[PDB]
Amino acid sequence: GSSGSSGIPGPGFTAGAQGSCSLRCGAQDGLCSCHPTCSGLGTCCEDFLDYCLEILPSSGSMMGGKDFVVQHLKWTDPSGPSSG
Repeated sequence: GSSGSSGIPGPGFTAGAQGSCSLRCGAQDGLCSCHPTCSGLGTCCEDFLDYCLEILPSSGSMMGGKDFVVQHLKWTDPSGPSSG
């Protein structure tokens, strides 16, 4: 038997131009990320790969294998209207 509202507004930090992986290549940020998981998320830095283009773990090759194929199309049916 309650509803309330509640609210706790935080202040503004305001950092500015940031998000570099020069001496990182293993961190997570908001603007970007120097983590290899940034791939799954999508917060990789623009210079993350440039500076971390060889930080990822071993990338095996050949494991399974699967393919697909499909193609079909057809539709025919004339008509004949009339009037009176």
